[PDB]
Parts: sequence; C-alpha cells; structure tokens
Amino acid sequence: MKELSTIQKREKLNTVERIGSEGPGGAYHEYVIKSNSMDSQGNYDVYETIKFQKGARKEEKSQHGVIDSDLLEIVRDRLKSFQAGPFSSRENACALTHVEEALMWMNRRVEDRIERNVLGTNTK
Amino acid sequence: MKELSTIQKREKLNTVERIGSEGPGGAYHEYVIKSNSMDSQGNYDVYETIKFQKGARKEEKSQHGVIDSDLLEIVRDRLKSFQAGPFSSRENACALTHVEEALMWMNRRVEDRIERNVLGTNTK
Amino acid sequence: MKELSTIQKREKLNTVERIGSEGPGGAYHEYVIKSNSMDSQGNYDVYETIKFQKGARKEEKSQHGVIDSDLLEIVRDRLKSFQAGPFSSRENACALTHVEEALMWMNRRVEDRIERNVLGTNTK
Amino acid sequence: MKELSTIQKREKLNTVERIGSEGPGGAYHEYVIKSNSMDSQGNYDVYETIKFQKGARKEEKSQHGVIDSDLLEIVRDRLKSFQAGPFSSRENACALTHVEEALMWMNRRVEDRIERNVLGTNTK
Amino acid sequence: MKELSTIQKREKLNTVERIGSEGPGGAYHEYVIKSNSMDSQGNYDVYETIKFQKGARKEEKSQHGVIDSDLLEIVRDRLKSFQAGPFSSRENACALTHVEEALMWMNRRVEDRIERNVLGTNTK
Amino acid sequence: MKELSTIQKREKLNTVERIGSEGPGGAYHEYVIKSNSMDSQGNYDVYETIKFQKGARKEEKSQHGVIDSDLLEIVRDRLKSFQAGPFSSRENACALTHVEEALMWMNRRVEDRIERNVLGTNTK
Ligand SMILES: Nc1nc(=O)c2ncn([C@@H]3O[C@@H]4COP(=O)(O)O[C@H]5[C@@H](O)[C@H](n6cnc7c(N)ncnc76)O[C@@H]5COP(=O)(O)O[C@@H]3[C@@H]4O)c2[nH]1
Ligand SMILES: Nc1nc(=O)c2ncn([C@@H]3O[C@@H]4COP(=O)(O)O[C@H]5[C@@H](O)[C@H](n6cnc7c(N)ncnc76)O[C@@H]5COP(=O)(O)O[C@@H]3[C@@H]4O)c2[nH]1
Ligand SMILES: Nc1nc(=O)c2ncn([C@@H]3O[C@@H]4COP(=O)(O)O[C@H]5[C@@H](O)[C@H](n6cnc7c(N)ncnc76)O[C@@H]5COP(=O)(O)O[C@@H]3[C@@H]4O)c2[nH]1
Ligand SMILES: Nc1nc(=O)c2ncn([C@@H]3O[C@@H]4COP(=O)(O)O[C@H]5[C@@H](O)[C@H](n6cnc7c(N)ncnc76)O[C@@H]5COP(=O)(O)O[C@@H]3[C@@H]4O)c2[nH]1
Ligand SMILES: Nc1nc(=O)c2ncn([C@@H]3O[C@@H]4COP(=O)(O)O[C@H]5[C@@H](O)[C@H](n6cnc7c(N)ncnc76)O[C@@H]5COP(=O)(O)O[C@@H]3[C@@H]4O)c2[nH]1
Ligand SMILES: Nc1nc(=O)c2ncn([C@@H]3O[C@@H]4COP(=O)(O)O[C@H]5[C@@H](O)[C@H](n6cnc7c(N)ncnc76)O[C@@H]5COP(=O)(O)O[C@@H]3[C@@H]4O)c2[nH]1
Repeated sequence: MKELSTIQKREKLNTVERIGSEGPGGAYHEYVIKSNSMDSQGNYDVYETIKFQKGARKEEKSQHGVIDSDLLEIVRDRLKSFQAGPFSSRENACALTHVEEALMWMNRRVEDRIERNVLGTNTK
Repeated sequence: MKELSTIQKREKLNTVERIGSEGPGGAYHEYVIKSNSMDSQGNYDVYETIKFQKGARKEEKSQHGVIDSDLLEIVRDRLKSFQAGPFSSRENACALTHVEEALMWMNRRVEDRIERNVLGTNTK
Repeated sequence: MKELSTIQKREKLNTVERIGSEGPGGAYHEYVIKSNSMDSQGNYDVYETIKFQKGARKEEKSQHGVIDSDLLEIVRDRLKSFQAGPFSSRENACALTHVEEALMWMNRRVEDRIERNVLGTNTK
Repeated sequence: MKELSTIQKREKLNTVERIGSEGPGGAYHEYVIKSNSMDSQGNYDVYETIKFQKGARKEEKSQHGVIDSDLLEIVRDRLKSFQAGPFSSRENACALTHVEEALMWMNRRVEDRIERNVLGTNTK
Repeated sequence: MKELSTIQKREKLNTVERIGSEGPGGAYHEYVIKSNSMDSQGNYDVYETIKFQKGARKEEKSQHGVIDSDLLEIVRDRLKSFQAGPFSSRENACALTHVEEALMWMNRRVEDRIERNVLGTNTK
Repeated sequence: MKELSTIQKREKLNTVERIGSEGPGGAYHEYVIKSNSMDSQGNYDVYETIKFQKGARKEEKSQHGVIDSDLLEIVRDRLKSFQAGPFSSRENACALTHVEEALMWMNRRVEDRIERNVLGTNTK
C-alpha cells in the first residue's frame, strides 16, 4: 500500500501513511502518523495528520501547510536539547550533524531558486 | 523567546515555536508551525501542532505522540518523490542522503538501547 | 598485475592481490595479503588468504566464506579500542565514523533485499 | 563474550569473535569469523582467522600480520567491482564512498606519524 | 555577468568576480576579490587578483600560478589556528573537516592522474 | 618552520608559507604561495601573497583583506566549471561537495555570530 517502508525495523512506535494523491512535482502532500498501539477501548493512541504546502503561498487556491524545513528544525531543536540533557549519546550527535547538513542543503535549494527567480513556480 | 532560530533566513513560509516546557531529557515535546501569512479574517493560514511521545508508550499516564524518525521518514519519502519527478535537484540529492543517514543514526540509538536494556527508560 | 592500487602510497606494510577470476556480480571472491618484507631466511613474513562467500550460503554448491561487513566490524572494533586507549587520534575518529556509516549502508542493502525478497538471489 | 556486537541484526551469515587479550593501544590483534551454519559433522562451514600486526615490523620479535587498511582495500575493490556489474545499488555507492574516506583518513594518520617521526613507535 | 553568486548572503566583506576568459577544462583562471566597502577617498579597501596556473608548469608560455589545493591549505591552516585559539566553534570544526576532506579528494585526483600517467596533460 | 605541511606530498607545484606573526584569535593573516620551479634569473615563477582581514572592517585601523570563504568560493566556481567541462572526475565531484559544505558551515558561523551580537567582536 501506502504505508511507508522505514529504515527502522524493530520497536517502532508508529506507522506513517501517505494520504491522497501524488500532486505537484510527483510527491504526496499529506501524511498520517498513527500508533502501532491501542488503548483499552480500541482506538489509536496516536493519529496525527501532517499537511504540506501544495501550490504557492501567495495563492488562496493553494493548500497551505508545513514545509520539510519545519519538521527538520523541530527535530534539530529536540536533538540539541537531548544532547544538553542527561541522556545524551554519540548517536544523537551524529544524527544531529546530519539533520543540520540536510537543513543546510534545503536552504541552499531555496537560495538557488531565489537567484534564478524560480522560487514558487513549477519549474526545475 | 520560544521561536526557533532556523538555518533558513530568507523567504520563510512558516515560524516554528516550542510549546510548553522542557521535560524528560531536557527537551520540549510539543511544537507549533504557523504561517507567516494570514487570511482575510486575520487568521493564520497554517497553525499546525506537533506532539511528541513523552513517557514510555506502555504507560497510560504518558502523552502519546510522534517520534522524530517519523518526521524524517516523511521528509525522506517526499525527497525521493521529488527526485523521481520533473523538479529534481542536486540540493535534494544531498539533503536526502543526509536525512537517510540521520535516520540510520537514530536507528542505531534504538538498537544500542535495546542491547543495553535501556529502551524506554530514563537512562543514558 | 592483480595487485591492488591503494590509497596509501607510502610506508605500506603489505600488498594485496586479487586471486582467481571474477564471478558473481563482477567480483572476485579470494584475496591474498602478503608482507612487503621477508624473514631472515627469505620466506614471507605475512601471507593471508581471505575467501568470500561465493553463492548463497543456503546452497551446498557454494564456496562458503566471509562477507565484507565482517571485516569492517573487526576494523570498527579495533578503532573503538584504540580510541579508548592511550594512542587515540582525530584521524582514528574520522575513520571510525566512516567505517560505521559504511556498515550502516551495507545493512541497508541487506534490509532492502530482504524486503524485496531477493536476498541470496542473483538479482539487482 | 568476545562476540562482537554488530550493526547488522538480521540474516547474519557469520559471527566474529575477538581472540585473546588486549595488546598495544588497548586493541585485540586476532579475530575469528565463523559461520552461523555448520556441516553434517557439526563442523563450521566457515572458520577463519585474521591476525594483525602487533609490534613494529622491523623488530623481528613482533607478531607480523595484516593492517586495517588492507581489509578496507579489499572491501573497496569488491564494491567497485559490484558497482560495475549487474547487481549494483545506491547503497553500494554510499558504502563505497564511506569506505574510501575511511581509507583516506587512515592514510592521513600514517602521514602525520611519519611527519612527527613517531611511526612504528608506541607513542601518541 | 561576472560576479560570483555565493553561499553567504548577509554581511559579506568582499565580492568575488571572474576575470578574463573561459579556458582549459572550461574554467576561468583569474579571479578578483574586492571589498564591499570603500575608503574616505572612494577607493577600494581591497582589490586583490588571484591567477591560476593555466597550462603546464614546465612550459614557459603557460601562465604560472596557484592551484586550488594551495588556497584550501591556507584556509585549513587558519582554521586549525582558530580551533586552538580562544574563538573556536563547532562551525569551525565542521568547516575544517570538510576542507581537509576536499583536500584529500584533490590529492586522490593528483594521485590517480599520476597513476594513469596523465598528470600535467589536457586529458580526462 | 613557517612552511606548510600539506596533504599532497607528491608532484606539488607550489609551496605555501606563513608570513608575519600570530594575530587575533591565534591565527596568521598573511600567506605566500611560491613556485617550486624557477625563472632563469632566479626569481620564483610564482610568488603571491594573500593577506587576510585582521580586525574589523569598519575600524580603519584594521588590516583590510580577503576572508577564507572568498577563496573557497573561487575554488567552488572552478570545480563547478571543471565538472561542466571535458575533464570532470568523481574526485572533483566529492571535492566540490565538501567545499560547498565547508562554505555552508562558514556561513552558519557568520549567522550564529550575528544572532548573538558578536560578529566582528573578539568573543565566541
Ligand atoms: N517562500 C518559500 N520559501 C520556501 O522555503 C519554500 N519551499 C518551498 N516553497 C514553495 O512551496 C510551494 C509548495 O510546493 P509544491 O509541492 O506545491 O511545489 C514544489 C514541488 O512540487 C517541487 N519540489 C522539488 N523539490 C522540492 C523540495 N525539496 N521541497 C519542496 N518542493 C520541491 O518543486 C515545486 C516548486 O518548489 P519551490 O520553488 O520551492 O516552490 C514551492 C511551492 O510554491 C517555498 N516557498
Ligand atoms: N519503542 C520505541 N521505539 C523507538 O524508536 C523510541 N524512541 C523513543 N522511545 C521512547 O519514547 C518515550 C518518549 O521519550 P521521552 O522524551 O519521554 O524519553 C526519552 C528522552 O527524554 C531521551 N532521549 C535522548 N535522546 C533521544 C532521542 N534521540 N530520541 C528520543 N528520546 C531521546 O531519552 C528518554 C528515553 O528514551 P528511549 O529509551 O528511546 O525511550 C523513549 C521514551 O520511553 C521509543 N520507543
Ligand atoms: N544471509 C546473508 N546475509 C548477508 O548479510 C549477505 N550478504 C551477502 N549475502 C549473499 O552471499 C552470497 C555470496 O555473494 P555473491 O558474491 O555470490 O552474490 C552477490 C554478488 O554477486 C552481488 N552483490 C552486489 N552488491 C553486493 C554487496 N554489497 N555485497 C555482496 N554481494 C553483492 O549480488 C549477489 C547477491 O547478493 P545477496 O542478495 O546479498 O546474496 C549474497 C549471495 O547469496 C548475504 N547473505
Ligand atoms: N610502516 C607502517 N605503515 C603503516 O601503515 C602502519 N600502521 C601501523 N603500523 C605499525 O604496526 C605496528 C602494530 O601496531 P600496534 O597495535 O602494535 O601499535 C599501534 C597501536 O597500539 C596504536 N594505534 C592507534 N591508532 C591506530 C591505528 N589507527 N592503527 C594502528 N595502530 C593504531 O598505535 C601504535 C603505533 O602505531 P604506528 O605508529 O602506526 O605503528 C604500528 C605498530 O608499530 C604501521 N607501519
Ligand atoms: N604537478 C602538479 N601538481 C598538481 O597538483 C596539479 N594540479 C594541476 N596541475 C596541472 O596544472 C596545470 C594547470 O591546469 P589547467 O587548467 O591548465 O589544466 C587542467 C584543467 O583544465 C582541468 N582540470 C579538471 N579538473 C581539475 C582540477 N580539479 N584541478 C585542476 N585542473 C583541473 O584539467 C587540466 C589538466 O589537469 P592536470 O592533469 O592536473 O594538469 C594541470 C595543468 O597542467 C598540477 N600539476
Ligand atoms: N562582516 C563580516 N562578514 C564576515 O563574513 C566576516 N568574517 C570575519 N569577519 C571579521 O573580520 C575581522 C577579522 O578577523 P580577525 O582575524 O581579526 O578576528 C577573528 C578571528 O581572530 C577569530 N576567528 C575564529 N574563527 C574564525 C573564522 N572561521 N574565520 C575568521 N575569523 C575567525 O574570531 C575573530 C572575530 O571573528 P568575527 O566575529 O567573524 O569577526 C571578524 C573580525 O572582525 C567578518 N565580518
């Protein structure tokens, strides 16, 4: 189906699913994170929807939402916090460095698209 | 301020804020992503809350929520989609490799923790 | 020759040679590491053959042997040992991180091939 | 025990064990790779030993053996061959780049040591 | 135009400009660095030209000059100094690792071109 | 020794030399790059000085000059050109990616300092 195959294979808290159809650029713009667990009453402990910006912000017709950069900045902030606290680890430091370099490349993309004046249009 | 200082400085679609207080491990467990734009009535175009798992999933008193690798798996899937579509870029390729290596390091944490019998406990 | 061109060009303890013919996947499955030095009597100081698994382990026809992740795990263990000991270095630290990321990618390969039910088969 | 905890968790062909005790720098200098499979007589399908250089090469009393870059050069050559063949993969490319960068850092160590005149000597 | 589009966008000390014509390999071989500030007289605080080797050193007619690894070695030395000094930062440490790895890859290029017996020639 | 211990050891075209004294932050602010070869009168074929910014630009009293990121942007531009031309190489591609990531970390430093109000001051 549309349940994501993840790099983590054991002890997974949640599954992630694509919602809707492929949209601009070939990607999905809505996802659900839902728990692999249940309460005693049978509903999901976790059922969170994430909508991404689909179409440009400057247009009302567009689905306004989050961008990849926001999620990574959240994860970065939490990792910096965890490293400053009592349960730090070398794995956290390595993950954090990769998260920040991914963030830098995404920012490199936005800036390149500004220089070429293509930010916000459906063009390579 | 609780607004996060992000790597991206220009043309930001959204602002990210920590919500609540630092808790287990020294990290925040809820964040809000909100638009830098507003609608006619003056309401936000995007006002998205993300809640993270706080406390072990087995326990009912615990706040159940997402984990960081879910967010990165979403971003990873979207980057793979974009790279297969008409708007690919070398910047995407580098961001994607870093996102996957961050995911691989996070998995390494879970596996080390399983090996040491500390998964799900407040211990290094 | 079939001697391997190495990244280290100076003060090399040993030379490495490819042994045999290429086979499955375009690769060789036996190697010899021999010292660049001879003893008081003229015999080689070091002469190791390393045989790799050739064909699936589950088939009786196969040349059973080692796989690359085994060698890398040995090197990882030795580098971690050296870093915990009195002769640590930053060069060791950089090497160690790359060896671990190579292992993580080799394992990604294994997990992908299991997911697609192709592990142990001659299929891309 | 002396069994190494590896990054790979599923479908492991072999196990690696440390042999003996700590030597110079805090590392072990002999390892065994043995299959997780056995023949009819209960003998190992694979049992191979790798011995590392312990003590400087010139001193003749030293335990002469392989060095880590020899193993990494083998793995690098095999990965290059696989990438040229029909069973290539992106995981192979990422692993190969990391293996090569580990080799480049191992050479850098050697070159610094030659420069500081401390090669072959038990000195940081 | 002729001005380089740089990764740094705010508080830039200087501008970098391409000088002259496209040359061997498709690159430019003269660059100019000039301050974004000017003095009381209206003259530039900085106006520095860097010429690069265009053509082989052995031939007299060719423009003798610097090579890129020279510039990176200077930056590496300065970064090592700053890391030993009071104004170190994690950003400096990451930049330094990348500069050294870029240098090592430039050294791979030199070493390979030696081995294929093409160093100093206009050949792929 | 004010001469630089470089990563390339063979077939070097130029030598790089420290000029002047240790300065602010513990680093050198002038360097000379000189040809290993010779002009018939005996002057060096290449002899070029690069002076770095020492002290803040606004202060007239400072030594005005180039900054490290200027040199890396030149090298980046040359690497991108070479990769678009007939003499590309995989070594160039890796070198270029590392040069861009070093530049991004240097810009990450400038921004952090701006944020904390220390840019242009002698403080972390
Ligand atoms: N102002 C602003 N700041 C940003 O940081 C930013 N990041 C993305 N966007 C814009 O959001 C809108 C929603 O994206 P959509 O999926 O509809 O189209 C996207 C998507 O189909 C595709 N694409 C390819 N790679 C990526 C990528 N890495 N991130 C986002 N979109 C990508 O290429 C289209 C145009 O991208 P941008 O040209 O970045 O403009 C987008 C677009 O206007 C931004 N707008
Ligand atoms: N089954 C399962 N699979 C996972 O992948 C996973 N990841 C986290 N958890 C558990 O979720 C719960 C919520 O985390 P909390 O913040 O309360 O405590 C966490 C947090 O305070 C801190 N910590 C340090 N680094 C990290 C990190 N990278 N990710 C998460 N938590 C981290 O260290 C505590 C214990 O961590 P785990 O020992 O992984 O167990 C956690 C915990 O039981 C998981 N549980
Ligand atoms: N159980 C198990 N766990 C492992 O970790 C593992 N790693 C490899 N193998 C299997 O060993 C046997 C020996 O490899 P051979 O060279 O004949 O064929 C290999 C080889 O020709 C080629 N190949 C391509 N890339 C690689 C690679 N990175 N490592 C090994 N083989 C590779 O692709 C074939 C199939 O690979 P796998 O599909 O991984 O199955 C192999 C095969 O059955 C494993 N088997
Ligand atoms: N000629 C030559 N070329 C090489 O590439 C090379 N690599 C290692 N050696 C020498 O092999 C001998 C066996 O190592 P031992 O474990 O006894 O001591 C080692 C070991 O205890 C420790 N050490 C710390 N980090 C490393 C490391 N990365 N690799 C090897 N040894 C290391 O630090 C000691 C001295 O290292 P070198 O100073 O390189 O000399 C060694 C030593 O004489 C080499 N000799
Ligand atoms: N002795 C010596 N040691 C070095 O480290 C070195 N690095 C470069 N050179 C030689 O300098 C001269 C000036 O370069 P030019 O632009 O004219 O030609 C270059 C240039 O057009 C192109 N090229 C492609 N990638 C690169 C690259 N990464 N660095 C330099 N030149 C490159 O490919 C041509 C041949 O390169 P080399 O084959 O390395 O020989 C060069 C050449 O003789 C060197 N010479
Ligand atoms: N406007 C502006 N844009 C820039 O990109 C920039 N980069 C540097 N500078 C300023 O140039 C001046 C010359 O540097 P100096 O060596 O005297 O002091 C420097 C130097 O001694 C030390 N330092 C530590 N790490 C670095 C580094 N990576 N690059 C440069 N200097 C560094 O820390 C001091 C303060 O650095 P900044 O706080 O960036 O301010 C510098 C300084 O005012 C800049 N000014």
